[PDB]
Amino acid sequence: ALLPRGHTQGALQNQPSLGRRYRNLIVFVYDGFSWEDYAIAQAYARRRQGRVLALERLLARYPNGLINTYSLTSYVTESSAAGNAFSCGVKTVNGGLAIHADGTPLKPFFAAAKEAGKAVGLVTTTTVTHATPASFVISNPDRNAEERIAEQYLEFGAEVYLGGGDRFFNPARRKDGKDLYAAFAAKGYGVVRTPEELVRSNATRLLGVFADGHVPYEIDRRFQGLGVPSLKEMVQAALPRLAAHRGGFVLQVEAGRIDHANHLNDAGATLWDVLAADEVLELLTAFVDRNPDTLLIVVSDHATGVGGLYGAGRSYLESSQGVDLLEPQRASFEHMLRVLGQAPEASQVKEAFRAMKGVDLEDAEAERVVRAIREKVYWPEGVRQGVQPANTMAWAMVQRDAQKPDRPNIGWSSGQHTASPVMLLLYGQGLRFVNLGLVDNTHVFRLMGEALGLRYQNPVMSEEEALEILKAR
Amino acid sequence: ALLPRGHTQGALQNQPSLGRRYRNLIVFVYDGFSWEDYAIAQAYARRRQGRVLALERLLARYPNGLINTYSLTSYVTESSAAGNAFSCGVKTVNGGLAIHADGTPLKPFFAAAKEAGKAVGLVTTTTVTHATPASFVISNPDRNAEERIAEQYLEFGAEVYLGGGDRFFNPARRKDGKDLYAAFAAKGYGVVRTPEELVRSNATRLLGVFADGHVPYEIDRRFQGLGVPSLKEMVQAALPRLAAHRGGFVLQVEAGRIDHANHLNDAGATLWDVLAADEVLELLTAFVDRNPDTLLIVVSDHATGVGGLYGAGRSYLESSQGVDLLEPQRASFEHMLRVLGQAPEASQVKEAFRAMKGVDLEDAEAERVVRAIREKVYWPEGVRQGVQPANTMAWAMVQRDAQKPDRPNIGWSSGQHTASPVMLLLYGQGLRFVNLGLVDNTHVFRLMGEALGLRYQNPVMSEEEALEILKAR
Ligand SMILES: [Mg+2]
Ligand SMILES: [Mg+2]
Ligand SMILES: [Zn+2]
Ligand SMILES: [Zn+2]
Ligand SMILES: [Zn+2]
Ligand SMILES: [Zn+2]
Repeated sequence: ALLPRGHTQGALQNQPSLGRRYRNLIVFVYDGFSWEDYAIAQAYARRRQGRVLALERLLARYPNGLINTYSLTSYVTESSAAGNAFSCGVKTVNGGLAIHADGTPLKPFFAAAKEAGKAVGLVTTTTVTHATPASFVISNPDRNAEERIAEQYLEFGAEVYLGGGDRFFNPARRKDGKDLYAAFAAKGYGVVRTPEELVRSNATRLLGVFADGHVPYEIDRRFQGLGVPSLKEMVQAALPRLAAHRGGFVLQVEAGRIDHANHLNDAGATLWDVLAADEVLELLTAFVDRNPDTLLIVVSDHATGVGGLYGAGRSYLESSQGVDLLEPQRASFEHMLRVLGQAPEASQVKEAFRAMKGVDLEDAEAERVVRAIREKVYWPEGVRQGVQPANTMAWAMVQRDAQKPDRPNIGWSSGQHTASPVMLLLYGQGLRFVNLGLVDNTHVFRLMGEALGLRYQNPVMSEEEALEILKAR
Repeated sequence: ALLPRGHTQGALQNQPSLGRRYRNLIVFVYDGFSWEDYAIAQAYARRRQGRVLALERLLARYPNGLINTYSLTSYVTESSAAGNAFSCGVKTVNGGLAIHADGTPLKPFFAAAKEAGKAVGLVTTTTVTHATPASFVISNPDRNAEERIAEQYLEFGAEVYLGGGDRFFNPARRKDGKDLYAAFAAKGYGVVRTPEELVRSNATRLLGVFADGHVPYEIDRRFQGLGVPSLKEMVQAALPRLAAHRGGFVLQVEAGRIDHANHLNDAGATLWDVLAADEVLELLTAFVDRNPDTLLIVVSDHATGVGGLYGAGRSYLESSQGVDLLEPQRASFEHMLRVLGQAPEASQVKEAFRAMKGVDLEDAEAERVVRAIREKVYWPEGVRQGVQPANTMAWAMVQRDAQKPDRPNIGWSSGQHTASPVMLLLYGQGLRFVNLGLVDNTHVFRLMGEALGLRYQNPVMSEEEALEILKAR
């Protein structure tokens, strides 16, 4: 009940300074992004697109390090506690937004920024009310109360909100039947619901909601013709609006479905959301190049999966085949499941894998998929592989040819988040002497506060205090 | 033949300088060590041992970054090409030691160091002739020809060789029946085969070989009472011998069985070899603190597995249980398989898991192990989980209680190496301004050459050339 021997030299006390001040702050969260994902996308860009990934160029030149992602009582965080660490500077229990397990509210960073006259933008491929954007602006004991969070967004009044989640705004979907779109319009927001409307809009403040739930994966947008915006298209609309504001601005961009694809154990969906993020990176760095008063932070909130390209063949000499084998993919497991519906036949499964993964399943493999979808019978199991039926789908298309991968030699530790430290990267003018090393995720809060002159403190709870509360729940 | 678009900004062209010069050099390789391994050990030290891992303290303070580990024709390397990148500064085809795929020999760095008058030590928990040490000193087209490597070690003449591999020196074990211990003794080497002999010896130069193959895992040494040295004990014998040499010294220390544990999918065995490495780290950094003419490089050669502590329980709130569930473990899967012999009964499998992993196997789980050991029937399969029967043993003790882990909630992407970039850390005097970022693993060669003023070059082979050669095999 006091600190481990050596605490004065641990990662928590590693609090490196920027040594620079800024007027604008962009925070680009790669949700669920692991170093295995990085390696696959890095290789894919070079080998299959003959290009160097923009993220590789940044990690090869600009200050970067590592964050610990553990939450207050668990060595594996989820998104609200991770976002809270960023936005509030303190460890919380998994589950609440800018709040402690006892209900103590915290003040998150973009709320502080708005109070200081910065415009605020939230842009994501998740529901716009999801944990990562929401943890930066509002407090709520239940991350999943997104119908209420949408109301909190209206009252908070950020200049730009872009993402998914029509189910939380549309009077025909909300449980209370309220037309929140109308209420945003009454406060002067331009409301947009398609890519076309988004780009055409000349409204200064924007609410854009482009899907019932999360925005589709890049792989599905790209190859299945879905009329939804890319993350890039959403940033292109937000950035000039925020930049026009006299008092400066803060923006969160979230590549929020990297996490989701990693949950499915779908390496091809992960890759395309990482590649979609890379296009955004190019946009954001070009903006910072033109705007040296602006700091860009690129950070993963935790690892998920993790989905590693693994050694294949004699002396692992065939390991790169798994990268090639991603290029034929044309849809995610999520879209496949949608296509297949609730009572697919083995023959239909087999065709879906052929058409959308480039995979020729054996009878017994397609049958496993049928059982998982129809009878909730999972293979090999459903605890370590806790996301179903997608994880059974991944195992159904496992590599069989040990001499040379016939299907991607990418495996998965789990269908859940992992405890690995993950990427933290700074892109800005004058940071050459910043040495990050391994810091705590709460240090992202300190960096944001230093950059903008918005350092303040939020209350702390000890691990033992939190465990007692959790015992009593 | 042409380089990818953006190659001038890639990680290969990130070649940061030490800006300091040294007399001695210690290279500490964590073989197969991933960021998931790191998170588990970091958590175990704090939560179960009440202390901050020395490696945590180092990453929280001294310059560290990442290395890309891919080899010349594969995005997943093995240990010989990884070592060559370090010791020779060029990419090679997996399998050869300090040699290209067409038989072109390369000059590895410790050979250059000896030519320049440095004493040389190799200390490892693998067989002393294994790829990571051997790649720093000798050339050989086949990393597996360790009987010949042992002969090459005789002419190389390193001041200290310590590790496993009696099968490669013992006249009763070598195919050619030749008594290499006698040959090393003839050259003035003290020969030691046990920890007591090692500590008692006053020989200036040392050959110490402590097991028939690899040295036992730390967990087995520690709890099964085996009479073999720890990595620390081996380093304690080597370091003062090397430090006495007037011309300075180079030393490789290898925590070489982190890799093997991750291959097994045995998280408890991985933990204890990481912790054993951590004790050595404390020893090496104290040596550097007293000898500022000495640089310490700490580096993983690639990730293996990988074995991630994953989200378990409601809101992942029970995920730290897996860390706790490691403390009752008392042996590795390798030691357990030794005990179980070739025709175990389920009841004996069930007893081994109880006594050595603290796991209560169901009847069906115990039977899967028997079938794996006796019939080479593997579950769930044997390709993604390519290390058997150990990977089946891991799956036999998978977590079953989804509300709160009853066995460690640690999962594995595979039984093989992965593509993920890994740790590179510098511990020395005067490096506060070194910003590493993501570099190629071949940069370790440039760092060693800079450190000692021994820069030279080895010939490069192109990926196209290499692929041609491999075709024609
Ligand atoms: Mg998120
Ligand atoms: Mg090794
Ligand atoms: Zn997340
Ligand atoms: Zn998640
Ligand atoms: Zn290795
Ligand atoms: Zn290995």
